[PDB]
Formats: sequence, structure tokens, C-alpha cells
Amino acid sequence: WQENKSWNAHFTEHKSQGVVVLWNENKQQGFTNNLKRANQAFLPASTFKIPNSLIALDLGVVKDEHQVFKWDGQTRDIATWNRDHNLITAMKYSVVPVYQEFARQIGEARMSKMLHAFDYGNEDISGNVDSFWLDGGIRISATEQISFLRKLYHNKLHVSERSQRIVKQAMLTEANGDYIIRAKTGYSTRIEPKIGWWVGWVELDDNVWFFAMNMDMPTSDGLGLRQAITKEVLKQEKIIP
Amino acid sequence: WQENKSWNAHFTEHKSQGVVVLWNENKQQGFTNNLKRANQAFLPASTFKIPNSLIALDLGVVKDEHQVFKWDGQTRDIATWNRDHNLITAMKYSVVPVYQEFARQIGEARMSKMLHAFDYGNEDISGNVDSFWLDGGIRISATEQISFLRKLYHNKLHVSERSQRIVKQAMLTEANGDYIIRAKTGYSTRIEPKIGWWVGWVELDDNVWFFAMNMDMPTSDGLGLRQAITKEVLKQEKIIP
Ligand SMILES: O=C(O)c1cccc(-c2cccnc2)c1
Ligand SMILES: O=C(O)c1cccc(-c2cccnc2)c1
Ligand SMILES: [Cl-]
Repeated sequence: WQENKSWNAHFTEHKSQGVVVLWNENKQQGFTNNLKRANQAFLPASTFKIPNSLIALDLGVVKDEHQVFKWDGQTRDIATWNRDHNLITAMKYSVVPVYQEFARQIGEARMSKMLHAFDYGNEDISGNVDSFWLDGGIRISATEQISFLRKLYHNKLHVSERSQRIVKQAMLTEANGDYIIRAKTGYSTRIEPKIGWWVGWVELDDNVWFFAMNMDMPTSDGLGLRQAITKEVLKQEKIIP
Repeated sequence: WQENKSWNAHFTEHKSQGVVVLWNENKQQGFTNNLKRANQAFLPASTFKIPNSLIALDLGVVKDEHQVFKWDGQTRDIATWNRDHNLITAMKYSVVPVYQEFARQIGEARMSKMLHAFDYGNEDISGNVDSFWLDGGIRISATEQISFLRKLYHNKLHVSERSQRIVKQAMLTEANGDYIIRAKTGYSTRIEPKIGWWVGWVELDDNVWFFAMNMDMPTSDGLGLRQAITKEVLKQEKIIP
């Protein structure tokens, strides 16, 4: 590991504070602006939709990425949630209610065994089965996010290869002639400190860089900074043009 | 099918000639600027790397999307061909020599066998086993490209689901918050008429539009028009912003 305190400027300039963690797969070397915060554990919030998808697919709770989960007819504050969804759109729009039903069908016992099986975070599902990743006892750090994402990339998680391919398809966020990003955002508000996540990796012709960032998020006005700050660290380190 | 000659303006502006074919999956309706050229069968050229990849993967010639295929040391006119590749990069750069090695190991019989199962074009592989899609007898029209792609999208081709998922990953071309494009380019130069291809689909939240276009290509200077003209039609039809 190598600490690069010059990156703190990227958070300072937007009157913010947070951590970005990078991992060079080819060289097996990591980088962060803050070794301390890189190992501090936060609620995963909607970043939990990755393992939640893996478990639901492997158990048959979700048949495939085409299965439609109909809106329950309850009007919610986020308009894009008030409609039918499949796996791709449910993760694109971070549709909490869809994944809360997943959790209720997966059940306490199978969820716990799988998270220990994944070595995910502190592997503690204490709380309510349908919201513990939002206000329960589960916690995970940025460096731990990267360890989990690296296994997903290599199809090393203890679920089928098919489940890992579908979830990685669902994680597709951005793609052009220069790079491919697969990631998931997160926004934790029910427990202090309020933070936003962005975890995933960038695929190049001859390498993959894994990343995991979290930052203070006192208001929803700053959510766009999750991607904005991350990409700047990538540009600075010459990972993306 | 419905003919929309107003699209011809997009070809005329760039002193070009060609066809674009679109298919609305939800509504099971097709649209094109030239019904006749839409059903005209040409050499597939590098669009053939879709079926070829499916065959190589299903037969074990290709293990997975990470397997490395060494450069043979022959300096060729296209710089990106003079290096090592995997399935992802081999298609991104239309690396002919990599896929000719696939064909040689697939063999004449198994290739003919598979294309019949795919109902691909005229199913005629006459010529060299490793160049028939470049200067052999195989022929396929734009409408037939879409019919074949529709089976791939729905995992209905007679190869494993795994093979079809991998090829759909390797077809990834562009992705943003508004759409995803999985497609493949083509460039037929060895036999007249010289044309360029672009075939695939654009994934939206609530629908999928399949597309297949070809145009006259007397010189390599106009290759970039394949994507440009297609997108102008997509913008006009309000499919992409
Ligand atoms: O960005 C996210 O991951 C996410 C997930 C759930 C809810 C929200 C959210 C909640 C309230 C306002 N704006 C966004 C964001
Ligand atoms: O764009 C293509 O699909 C493609 C495929 C194979 C070869 C070529 C090509 C051929 C000659 C010069 N420049 C590019 C283009
Ligand atoms: Cl993909």
C-alpha cells in the first residue's frame, strides 16, 4: 500500500472529505489518500445491492435479468421507483423496495450464511431482514469493498458463474472506446455519519483498476461528487483520458 | 415492415448510399429506408465475428474472455493487430488473424454444421475455412442479421447460455445513463461491392431496438460514417437523446 495525500485536494476543493482507494490488478498494488478512513467501516447502503443480487439469483429468488418485479402501487418519494422494474433497472435506479422484497424472500438464515460465505464486511445482519443494510449492524470498509469486488471479477465467489456474470452485467455503468466501468452507488442516511459510496472497477485493454470511495454527504445536493471526484483521481493517475 | 424514405437524407448529406434497418421488440415492428436493400444479401465480413465467437466458445476453442492469443510475429498493416489479444480486444479491433485461427481449429464441417443450426444467412461456407466470410460464398441481409441477433439477445441460439452471455459481453460498444449499445462493425473489401456493416441493438429501460445497417464503402476514409449515420436515424426516431 502507498498513501498519496495530494489527492485530498480533490475532496478539499469541493469543501468535502472522504476517501478513494485504488487497486492495480496487474501490479497488485494499492493507493489511497487516507489509510485510516480506507479501513473504517460504514453502512454499505445501496452498495449492498451487489451481494443482495448475487444471493437472490443463486437461490432462484430472481430467475434472470428479464424477470419483471411489478410496482406494489404504493407511491414513494422517488418517482422512478413507482413503476415496474427488472434487475438491470432496479440496480440502475437503486430501487430499495424491490431489494427489500428480495431480502424477505431470502430470509435471515440464508442471508447470514451467504455473507459469511462471501467474507463480506463484518458479516453481521443484525437488525430487520428488510433494512439491516440501511439501519442495521452491518458495516464494511473501502478496502473490504475492493476485496469483495476483486473476487466477483474473477468469478471466485461461492455462487454460480452465471450469477456473477448477470450481476456484473447489471453493474454496467459506463462504456466507450477507452474504458468500461461497472459499479454501484450508495447513499447512507439513517445512521451517522451520512455518506455516499461509489464502488466498482474500470476495465482497460491490458489491466483493471478496482476502486472504492466514500465521502461525507450531509445533503443529497452533493451526490454527483461521488462519480466526479473518483474520475478525477482516475484522470490524475492516467488511468482514463 | 414500414418504409421511411426520409432517412435517405442522412445518407445523401455525406454523399453516401446504404440502408438502415430497425426493429422495435416490444411492438414487433420493423422500419427501414429501403425495403429492397434491407433484404439484399452481402458478405458479412467482420460482423461474422459474432457467430464465429459463439462457435469457438461453445466448442472449447476459446476457454473464456480472458484467454490470451499470442501475436504470431507477422507485421500487418493494422498496428493494433500486431500484439496479443483476448476475445474482448480481438473483437474491439476486428483482429482478423485471431479469428482465422479459430476457424481453422473449428474446421470446415463443424462450421457448416453450426451455421445451419443458427439459420445464418445462406448457410454457405464455400471457400477457405479461414476466409469464407471475407471472400467466400456466405451471404446475409440486414433483415437476416436482425433475426439472428434477436435469437442471441433472448439466448435462443443452439449453443450454451454461457457462450451467448460471453459474446454479448464482448459485443459491448457504448453505455451511458440513457442507453447501452451492443454491436459489431464490418468492412468488406476483397470482393465487390465494397461495403461497411454495423449491426446490433440499443438497450433502453423499457424496450430494445435492434438495428442492422450497411453502406457502400469505396475507400476506408468513410468508415466512421457507419456509426454516425445510424445514430442520426436513432436520434430522429427519439430512440437515443
Ligand atoms: O444513489 C443511491 O445509491 C441512492 C439509493 C437510494 C436512495 C437515494 C436517494 C434518496 C433520496 C434522494 N436522492 C437519492 C440514492
Ligand atoms: O471497421 C471494421 O469493421 C474493420 C474490420 C476489419 C478491417 C478493417 C480495416 C481494413 C482496412 C483498413 N482499415 C481498417 C476494418
Ligand atoms: Cl456487459
